[PDB]
Amino acid sequence: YKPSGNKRVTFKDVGGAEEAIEELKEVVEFLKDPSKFNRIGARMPKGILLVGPPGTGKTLLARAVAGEANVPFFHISGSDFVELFVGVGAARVRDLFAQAKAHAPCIVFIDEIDAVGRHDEREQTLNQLLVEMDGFDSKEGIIVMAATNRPDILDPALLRPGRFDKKIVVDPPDMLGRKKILEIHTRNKPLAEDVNLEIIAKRTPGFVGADLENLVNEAALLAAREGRDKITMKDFEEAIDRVILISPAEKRIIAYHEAGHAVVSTVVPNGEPVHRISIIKYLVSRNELLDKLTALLGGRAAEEVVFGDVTSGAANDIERATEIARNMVCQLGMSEELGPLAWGKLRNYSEEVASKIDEEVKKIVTNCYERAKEIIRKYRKQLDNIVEILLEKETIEGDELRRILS
Amino acid sequence: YKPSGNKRVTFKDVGGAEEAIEELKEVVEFLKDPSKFNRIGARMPKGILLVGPPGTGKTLLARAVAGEANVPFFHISGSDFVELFVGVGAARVRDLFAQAKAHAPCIVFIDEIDAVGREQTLNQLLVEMDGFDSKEGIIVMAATNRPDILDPALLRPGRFDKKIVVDPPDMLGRKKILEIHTRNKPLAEDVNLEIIAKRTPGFVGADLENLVNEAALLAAREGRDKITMKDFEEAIDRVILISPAEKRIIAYHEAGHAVVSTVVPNGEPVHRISIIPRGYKALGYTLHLPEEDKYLVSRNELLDKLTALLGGRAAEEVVFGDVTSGAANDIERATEIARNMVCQLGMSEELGPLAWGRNYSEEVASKIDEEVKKIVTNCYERAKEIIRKYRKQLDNIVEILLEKETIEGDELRRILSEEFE
Amino acid sequence: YKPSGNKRVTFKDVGGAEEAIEELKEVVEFLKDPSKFNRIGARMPKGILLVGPPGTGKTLLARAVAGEANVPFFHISGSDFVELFVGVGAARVRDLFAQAKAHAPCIVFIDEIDAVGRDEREQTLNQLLVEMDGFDSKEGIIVMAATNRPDILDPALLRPGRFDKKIVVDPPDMLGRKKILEIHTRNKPLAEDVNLEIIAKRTPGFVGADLENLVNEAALLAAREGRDKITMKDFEEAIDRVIAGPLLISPAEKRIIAYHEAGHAVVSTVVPNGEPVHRISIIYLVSRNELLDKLTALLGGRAAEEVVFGDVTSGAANDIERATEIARNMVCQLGMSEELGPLAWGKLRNYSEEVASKIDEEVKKIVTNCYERAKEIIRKYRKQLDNIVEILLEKETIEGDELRRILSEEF
Amino acid sequence: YKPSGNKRVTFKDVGGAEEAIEELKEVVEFLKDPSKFNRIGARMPKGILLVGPPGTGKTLLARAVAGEANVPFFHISGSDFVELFVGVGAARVRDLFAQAKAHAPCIVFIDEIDAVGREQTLNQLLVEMDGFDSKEGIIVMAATNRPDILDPALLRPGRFDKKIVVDPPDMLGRKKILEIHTRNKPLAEDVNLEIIAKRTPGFVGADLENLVNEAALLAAREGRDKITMKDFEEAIDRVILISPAEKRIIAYHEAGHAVVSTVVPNGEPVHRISIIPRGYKALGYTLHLPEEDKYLVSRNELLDKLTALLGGRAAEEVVFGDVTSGAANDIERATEIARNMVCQLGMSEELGPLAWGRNYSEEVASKIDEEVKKIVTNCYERAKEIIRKYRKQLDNIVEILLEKETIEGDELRRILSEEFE
Ligand SMILES: Nc1ncnc2c1ncn2[C@@H]1O[C@H](COP(=O)(O)OP(=O)(O)O)[C@@H](O)[C@H]1O
Ligand SMILES: Nc1ncnc2c1ncn2[C@@H]1O[C@H](COP(=O)(O)OP(=O)(O)O)[C@@H](O)[C@H]1O
Ligand SMILES: Nc1ncnc2c1ncn2[C@@H]1O[C@H](COP(=O)(O)OP(=O)(O)O)[C@@H](O)[C@H]1O
Ligand SMILES: Nc1ncnc2c1ncn2[C@@H]1O[C@H](COP(=O)(O)OP(=O)(O)O)[C@@H](O)[C@H]1O
Ligand SMILES: [Mg+2]
Ligand SMILES: [Mg+2]
Ligand SMILES: [Mg+2]
Ligand SMILES: [Mg+2]
Ligand SMILES: [Zn+2]
Ligand SMILES: [Zn+2]
Ligand SMILES: [Zn+2]
Ligand SMILES: [Zn+2]
Repeated sequence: YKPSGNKRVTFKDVGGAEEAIEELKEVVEFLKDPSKFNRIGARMPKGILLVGPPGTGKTLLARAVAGEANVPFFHISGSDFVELFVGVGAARVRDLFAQAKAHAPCIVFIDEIDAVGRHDEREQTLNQLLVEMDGFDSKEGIIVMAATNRPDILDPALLRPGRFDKKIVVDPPDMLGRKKILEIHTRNKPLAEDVNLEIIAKRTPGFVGADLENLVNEAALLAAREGRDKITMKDFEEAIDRVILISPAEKRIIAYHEAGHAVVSTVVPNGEPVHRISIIKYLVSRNELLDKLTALLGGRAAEEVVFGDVTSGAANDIERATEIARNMVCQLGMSEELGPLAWGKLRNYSEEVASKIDEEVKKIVTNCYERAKEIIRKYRKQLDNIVEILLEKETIEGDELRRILS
Repeated sequence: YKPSGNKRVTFKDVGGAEEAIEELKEVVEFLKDPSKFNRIGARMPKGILLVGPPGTGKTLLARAVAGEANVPFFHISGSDFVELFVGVGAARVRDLFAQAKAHAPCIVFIDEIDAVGREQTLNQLLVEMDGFDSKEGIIVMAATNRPDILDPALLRPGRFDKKIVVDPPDMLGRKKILEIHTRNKPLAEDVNLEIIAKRTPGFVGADLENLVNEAALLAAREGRDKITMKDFEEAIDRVILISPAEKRIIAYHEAGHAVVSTVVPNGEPVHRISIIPRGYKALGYTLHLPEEDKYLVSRNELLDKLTALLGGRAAEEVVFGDVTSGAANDIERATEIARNMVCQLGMSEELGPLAWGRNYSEEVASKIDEEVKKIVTNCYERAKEIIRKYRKQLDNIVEILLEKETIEGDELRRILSEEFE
Repeated sequence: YKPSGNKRVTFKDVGGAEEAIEELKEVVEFLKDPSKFNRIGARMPKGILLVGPPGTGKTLLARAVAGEANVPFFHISGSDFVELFVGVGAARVRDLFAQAKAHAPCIVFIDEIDAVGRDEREQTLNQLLVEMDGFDSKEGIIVMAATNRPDILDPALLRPGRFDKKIVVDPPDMLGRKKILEIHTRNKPLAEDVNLEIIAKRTPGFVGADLENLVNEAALLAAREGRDKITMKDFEEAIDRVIAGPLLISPAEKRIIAYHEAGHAVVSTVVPNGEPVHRISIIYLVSRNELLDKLTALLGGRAAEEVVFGDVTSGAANDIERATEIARNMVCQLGMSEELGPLAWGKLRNYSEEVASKIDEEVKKIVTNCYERAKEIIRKYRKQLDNIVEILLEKETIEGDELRRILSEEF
Repeated sequence: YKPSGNKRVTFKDVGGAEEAIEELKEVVEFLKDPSKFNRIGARMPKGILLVGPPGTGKTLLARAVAGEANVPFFHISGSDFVELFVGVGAARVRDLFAQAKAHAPCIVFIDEIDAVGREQTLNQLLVEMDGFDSKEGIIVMAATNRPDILDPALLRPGRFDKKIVVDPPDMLGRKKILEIHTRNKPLAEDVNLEIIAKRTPGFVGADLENLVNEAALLAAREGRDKITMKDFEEAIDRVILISPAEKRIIAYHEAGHAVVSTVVPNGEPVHRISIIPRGYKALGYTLHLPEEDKYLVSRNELLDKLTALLGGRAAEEVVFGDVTSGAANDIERATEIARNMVCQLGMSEELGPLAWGRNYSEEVASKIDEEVKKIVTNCYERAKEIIRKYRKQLDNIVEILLEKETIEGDELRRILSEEFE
């Protein structure tokens, strides 16, 4: 167990993970100079858990932190510890941490943690991990980062405060994100001037960083195979087939549905501000609830208006919307005719009341539906622009959207 | 869990399924050394779904694959998870796969997969499926005679994306199965398995294995050392078809599904139709399969799908003037879809974009029924307009069907095209 | 199972929880020296149940009691027991208590008890029951358990001889938030502009966990900019952060809650058979008239809402439930209805839809009448209503000879 | 089952129940040597039913009897049989009595006897009761605060044919109970149990034992060796009555039951009335007791019994103009009897001699409700005619009741006679 002798990486080498980079920048500030936190009692987490599917750059990330703070990086694999003789596992964990302390500040990284953080010698090995986590002085500038695509496997003792109580979700990249990852893995290659990375991004939905690096490589091998000294656009185009889904008709629909939720939310006075759209309170008032119900129905409202047809897409929204309305009527005393009474809780009321409840509930949801439809029809052109962008980029930010709603 | 200690089997021991053996020979080549495929990027399926009626050797083939690759075989049963306490189901799925990997390469078999694939237990299954590395030499196989009941999420790519249909065996296939289960039995000279295969129409492997045992018993009863032909003749009658007027109806029912599906604009492409009593290759079954390609479905798609479902019955009524029990399952499926349109998808006129479900009044209960009946009826009457309008094509397709029994690929498409060009 | 290896704490580390601390003082003295009680046969409970929302310091109090008594503390989580294989749970409980006895006096603390005490879970719990019944209080063992989900507990756990004593741990009001900040600040360098009062006042809804995190987020903001002191701006900004990471009460909402609570207060006072009202805070044989009064008061918060703001909020949902429980009980049990007569309707309903319909009407009529009567009262005493709210928004909690007199000067 | 290993108790340890001790001193004389009674044919009861509210020392007395006769004591709990699987209940009753006889003479105690005496489990109990030989020195004792709920078959002669009522203790009785639970405790000189008894109205034994413990705890908390008077004062407030306008109402309610019962021709003789908060000696409770004398009951008897049940409420309304929750249990009992008349006894006009019970239509459900309401209402209005007609007597009975609190025997009868002669 020694400082990794692999190539230095920084955040300049990670594409499509800005949210995560931002969370890790404070960890980097800390490794470069722990005293700035220590002297005012700013406590950092001892363990950070990176969650995400394979090849999304969980490891890259860990390595970038180390490289950016210019600090050693210990890379361990959790699948190493399975299958060990009796005791050997604990002893390795002990030695790992002993080393980490000799070399602090530093990052200790445990890949595929689920493999050890899960019924025999694993107990021993894991218990030791737990003891060492509890054991080390954060102030020393030690941070253990851990990665998994399988977080529901993990022994909850690992996620307890003082341990791995910071999770950072690392998702598959959107279209811009994939464009950046191509930039990165292309830095050092000879590209022809016809290579359009945006188009390649557009044509690689679902690809993760690991897939894109592969694609670039297949591009390069293709040109090389043919005795050429620049990689061209036809090479990347051909490559994509090599490293290899959802209709474009279906993409359209999803986009309008999502744009729908967003437009209504924005327009409705009490809506929830929209932080992001993607195609991959304590007290609450009557008006608040109606504005939310209405937003909830916008997806469907936008399908009906734009396509005339409706899809199964809004099943969950309808359930949600209905639930709210039933609650307004039976628990929150917010109905016209039924009064400030609690109807139900099962069913402790008559068929006459059962029927009134259904009318009121129907009345509320129908009224909200229509309202959503008016908003969509009223803002059709901007809905269309939003969709126009959303289809291209896959995700769009609120500030942008509110803008387009000029 | 602990791998099967049941006697190893090879394809040597499976008769009447040469088509299926074919497709699985690759899997065996993979299990024996996954490195040859790995090295050049040959990506195998993570899941294979065995479809066919009971006693057709689904379980057998699975084990034949495992024996043929001399790899361990985990047999799990689908009905062993239903009925379990809170969580037990998931943790058993967990354990399953934990074992699978420790013994890779290996085959995990999940019989009666419909039992689990109709919350927690499945969700877990799904996550394991996508969680394991194909390249480690793990292939999960599953069987079902109820493919129509499975959650469409199981058939998504990266899961049970390939499926093999295992049919009841015809006369020649029955003879082979008889020969296999008679290998280590003492036959009289007079015994002619040929005639026995001919005289056992409809029998599957399981039933034939059973007939054979019943023959042995007749011999033993009398204290004899050779099983005679009389013993086989007599046995058939202990275990105990279709008429050339009933053949017709089946023909018209299946043609029906075909014609409506072709004509209706959102219909499911038709790749094969068949009148083999219970082959799961028929279109009648296919129509009952869950959508594996799309996530979204539109109201018109459903109306078209509904109308195809009722095409078999539409045909029977138009052509025969009455109706048979044949369409029970189509009716049940049609009705589920209607209810779902109305109570979950908000696809009804009068009921609005509301989720109903019971949570609601008699007065609503009644509108729902009215609305569901309306949809199915209109769809039924559409199917009949179509049948009548395309009666000649219907007649022509039956004529062939009666003769050929099963129409499959490039040939099926010539005929639908000639007929609807 | 071993005693915890975390830092020993005391009541010097708990803030805003004086009532809970006072009930727990007995326990501390016991654990310091059980003989003192055993000497005169003062029987202590075997189990104390701490009830309250997440992050209010249920775990902290328990630790605080152990720390104050300088006795070992076993920290167990109920969430560990569910999901376990056949038997392993029972055997764990058995080990857990074996150790308890070998380290006694001591505290065994079971967080999230509702996870075990809501096949196999049955056995696991059964085993708990056995051990509880099975240990000698005299030997200085106390089992404490936490939950914010008490209604979900099996009543077997609450039997005498088991978890037969409960302490409720409330969320902190202004002054309590103030103290929690001072505590989590003891050892940190604050700028001279930092006013924890103001920050207290801006963090209604915040529990101890929330505030401690607040302070750490303030520290991280200073540290990130390389500053050697935490400033007011850091706390102010931190609030907005803790929020968007994982409920503050808005000022608009504070307003509504105030009127709601002031409403109950006003109606209760005015109504002849009202329940004396000892405190307001933002955070046998009864007669019909008594019941209509009680009903009227229960609806006062909602009435104050409707009258003052026009709108109504989800905030009266439980009051509505309770009011309805009362009206049904008047109609279906006490024979206090106009038209339904002196009959017991129900006991589970054993009556026609025709009656069920009359009942709903009669229950609706009672509640509606009391609600309107609540509004007549609010409107009639809008002035005093407004004065009570004004004060309440200043202090958040009004109590004692101070609430005593406010109600007098006003009525 | 195995006899109690709990500390032996004597009457020395039971305070405030001298009346009950009296009646049980005979039982003790019997247990110590059943031969003295046997020899001259003195037949003792086979069952004694202890009635009173919880924490009044019912269980205690049972054990006091057993300790005082130095005989074994089997404590069974009624709620231990409900919830048991098919048969388990009976076989446990069997075992119980099998043990009883092997250890005779002895006392079998069955707490919460209502729990079992509201099929198989009771039926078995009944047969054992009558199955065992009194003369073998076996007396079964049972307790309940719910005598009204018991099957009248338990109170039949040869069973629990004698019952003792245990009341909450008045001030003097509370003082004694305090003195007992303080015997082996270290009291400060200033401690005056007198004042404590006076300041604890309504407290039962259980509650007083508890107050005492709470005092000890206050001492221990502060590390003190004597429990002080402040400690008792403070304790009361930790554990925590009737008004002279509420006293009135209770008075009028109980008078009510009395007046209607006397006037109504089939009424249950009235032996005592009482306003002690919850003495089970009140007529209000008595009326709720099951008929132990007769097997048959006639429709008019029930109507009269129903009318007496509503007399308490009739009184409240007539005299006060409104009504209180006081009559909830009377209403519930009245209604059960009405339903029973209509759905089981065939005692309704419109419904005929039919058993309804649910097994029947909404349309019947409705007539039943109409009919039940009719009966109870008519009976209620009869009770009011009576109250109003006998208002003066009602007033007179209250006057006494307010003063004396409990009227018992020869005296009660003088006054009812003077008043209704
Ligand atoms: N976001 C990314 N930006 C740039 N390269 C990436 C990214 N994600 C993955 N890659 C490339 O693919 C390789 C595999 O990524 P890895 O860190 O092993 O992913 P994970 O740890 O999630 O399995 C990385 O070394 C990197 O070169
Ligand atoms: N194709 C076949 N050839 C020979 N024997 C067969 C065949 N199919 C089934 N059998 C016999 O009958 C049994 C079929 O049962 P099973 O394996 O459960 O098939 P399924 O999964 O289709 O129900 C086998 O165990 C085998 O003994
Ligand atoms: N009343 C309080 N005073 C000081 N700190 C508190 C308080 N309540 C919570 N905390 C802080 O937040 C943490 C709360 O966690 P915990 O005690 O687990 O709450 P609970 O058990 O109610 O969920 C404590 O460790 C403490 O640091
Ligand atoms: N009359 C009494 N005198 C002294 N102590 C009593 C008396 N009644 C009850 N107690 C105390 O309180 C407890 C009463 O509980 P229990 O025996 O169950 O009575 P019950 O059967 O009426 O509930 C007794 O165990 C005893 O310690
Ligand atoms: Mg990886
Ligand atoms: Mg089968
Ligand atoms: Mg908690
Ligand atoms: Mg009792
Ligand atoms: Zn949606
Ligand atoms: Zn069909
Ligand atoms: Zn309220
Ligand atoms: Zn009464």
